[PDB]
Order: sequence, then C-alpha cells, then structure tokens
Amino acid sequence: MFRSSFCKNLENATSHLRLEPDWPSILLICDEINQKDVTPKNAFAAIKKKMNSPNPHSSCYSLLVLESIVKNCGAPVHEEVFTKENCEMFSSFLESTPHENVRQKMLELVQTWAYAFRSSDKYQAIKDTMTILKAKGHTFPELREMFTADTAPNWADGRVCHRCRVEFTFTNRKHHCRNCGQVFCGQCTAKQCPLPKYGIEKEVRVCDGCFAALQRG
Amino acid sequence: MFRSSFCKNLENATSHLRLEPDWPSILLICDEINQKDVTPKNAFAAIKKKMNSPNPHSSCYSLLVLESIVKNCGAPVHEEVFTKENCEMFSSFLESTPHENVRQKMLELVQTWAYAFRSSDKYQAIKDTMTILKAKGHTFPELREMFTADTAPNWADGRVCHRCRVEFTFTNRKHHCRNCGQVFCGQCTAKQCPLPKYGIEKEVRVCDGCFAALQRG
Ligand SMILES: [Zn+2]
Ligand SMILES: [Zn+2]
Ligand SMILES: [Zn+2]
Ligand SMILES: [Zn+2]
Repeated sequence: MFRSSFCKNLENATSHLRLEPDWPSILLICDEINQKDVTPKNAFAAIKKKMNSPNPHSSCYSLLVLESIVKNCGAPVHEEVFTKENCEMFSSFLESTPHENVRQKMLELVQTWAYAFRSSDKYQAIKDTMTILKAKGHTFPELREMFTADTAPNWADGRVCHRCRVEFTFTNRKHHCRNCGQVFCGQCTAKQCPLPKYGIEKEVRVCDGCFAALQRG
Repeated sequence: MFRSSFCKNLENATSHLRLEPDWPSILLICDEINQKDVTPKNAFAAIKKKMNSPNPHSSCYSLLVLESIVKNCGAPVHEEVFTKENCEMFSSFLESTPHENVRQKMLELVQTWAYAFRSSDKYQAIKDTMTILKAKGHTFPELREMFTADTAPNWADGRVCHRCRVEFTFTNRKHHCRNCGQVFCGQCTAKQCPLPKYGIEKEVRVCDGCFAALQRG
C-alpha cells in the first residue's frame, strides 16, 4: 500500500490526471534519492514500472521523472541507469511502445544523454545505442545542448541593463531575472512567469530573452 | 516659481509635512546632479537655504539631502562642498541652530565625512573642523563606520544558508536577502520590509540579521 513517501510522490508525478508536470513531487523524488531515503536501484525499478504504464501520459511523465534524477542525482543514479542492459532496454522500449509521444521523448533523452556524458569514461553504452538507433533508421529530435542540475543560476551585477544596455541610475535601478540571474532595467523585465523547475510555482520577474525561451522549450 | 524640477524635488524632500524621508525625491535629486540637470554649486546653495529653514524637520531633512548627494554624486559634489569656508560654516551652523536634532545630525555628518575621506588628499578641512569641535567641548555621536553609494549589494550564491548553514536541497531552496545580497533558506528570510534607500518602496524579502540592523539604524 501507499507505503513509502517516494512511491506516493512517483504516483503523484506520473498521474495521468496532471496536465502539466508536477514539479514539486519530482523535486521531492530527487531529494529523497540524494538524501538516501530511497536507493537508486529501487527508484529506477519503480520508475521502470511507470514507464510501462498503459497510459501515454503516465508513461511519458515517468520519462520526465527519469530525466530529472539523472540530471539532479549524480553518479549514484548514473551508474544504476547507464548500463549495457538498460541502454538496450531503452532501445526496445522506444521501439515497441504504442505511443509515439513516448518514443520521441526516449529518443530525445538518449541523445541528450549521449552528449551530456560525451567526455565521461564510465558512460558510452548510450552513445552506441544511439549509433545503432541512428543506424537502424530512427530519426532523432533537434539538438538543444554535460547538463546542470535544476537550480536557479547565481545573480550577476553590472552597471548597465544586460539586454538594452541602458545605464542604471538611482531611479532606473537594477532588477534580476529569476531565470538567468542577470540584471536588467524594469522595462526589460516587466513580464513574469513561474519557474517550476527551480521550485518556484508563483510567477516571478524574468527578462525578455528568458520569457521568449521559456515560451518555446 | 516652482521652476526647475530640482527645486520641486528639494521642496518635496525637505517638506515639514513628511514623517519619514521622501527617498524617491532624494534619489531624483542625486540623478539630476549626476546627469548635469543642475550644477553642484546651484544644488548646494539651494540646500544651504533649506538648512536655514526655521522648521526643525525641514532643516534636518535638508541635512539628509546633503548626506545623500555627498554619498551618491562623487567628486563634483565633494569639491563644491568640502572647502575651508563650508566646513567652518558647518561649524557655526551647528553651533548656533535652535534645534538640537539639527546640531546632532551635523555633528554626525562631520565625523562620518572625516572618516569617509580619511585617506583622501583633497579633503581634510573636515578632519580638522572635528578637531576644533572635539576640542571646543562638543561631544560626537557614536561611530558606525569611505562610504558606498545608495545601491543594492550584488547577489551572492552558495550551497548553504548564510545564516543558519542549513544545506539547500531542491525543496529547501535559496532566496536572496534584498538588503545584503546573500542567499538564505526561507526560514531565515521569512520577514520583509521596504528598502527605500535603494529605491525600493514595497516590502521585500530580507534576512534576520538585516531586519534587525534595519530596525536599529
Ligand atoms: Zn533594459
Ligand atoms: Zn533572463
Ligand atoms: Zn537559514
Ligand atoms: Zn541580509
């Protein structure tokens, strides 16, 4: 039964009822692994079962959970995850799933991971799985990028607005964008939005460049 | 008549009706000088007249305006202000004003300025005026500190809360104090207040140490 806190958070995070990711539960999962409440092995096995959920949304969401722990939980997770069998499993998985949305997300992760651990000795079964998949006829998504954990960038300072370069005065003062951490004038940071991946659910101040980029990805 | 924008801002800032400083008008005065809308000479002369206001509040407020331009407007103001006569004037001024609140504020500024320009060749008529005032029997306020302009400190990063040292997690994330720029956990920055000297009138997040220090000074 719900028993471990981890399992309740995974149920929550992979629930077909959510219309957008449940970042709060996903961030809780990352902390539980990082703090040793649950082992990388047990987490990954529970994740696999959710990957095999008959629901397309639950199945794809579990892939998002997977992307997050690989990104936020370090070597303990990387070693559990990127093995020969698992990379091959990832392969058969994406090749036989009835949901294309699921297959596309897995293809993207394989490639993201191939480039992320490109300079790492320990991992490469990933780079090859892509070789075989790119050789087997599978087409990969557009590349976007190692990766940095889900954490708000540090906040820079400066004497001019990063975007428009206007010089700050005592009246036209600086403001930080919560997504990139740079300083901007108020007119270049007049919009706001949530940054749930950084644990921020409320709408906070962001710069124009970030508001545009967030609107895309 | 109100004619120059500067004069309207000085009237506003030294108005006996204000119960707390009018930081927005004071910051406007600093920008007007910095941007050359008004010369250091004309500003200082208009300030002197307000220093000689028969109202104790207007008179003391004009001293606050003076502290601000010396602090936020650099050498153009320092040279206009710290001359032999002006330092001597400051002296006779504080010695003959009917309001003690006015005399105390001037004594504090003289000392602040003596220590602020302590390593500057150009200024010293200030250090001596204090000599004479400390030699003439006048007692000076408690020392608190050059000085840094009214501008929000840069925002540091870190992996532990600056105050309590708790380790940030994905759920117990960082927050910056708007007064000192350090990162803290939410429980060490659960209070807020305005920072009108930085041009921030609304109540913003501050750390416990700053909330205590702001409550004093
Ligand atoms: Zn700008
Ligand atoms: Zn930004
Ligand atoms: Zn703390
Ligand atoms: Zn602080």
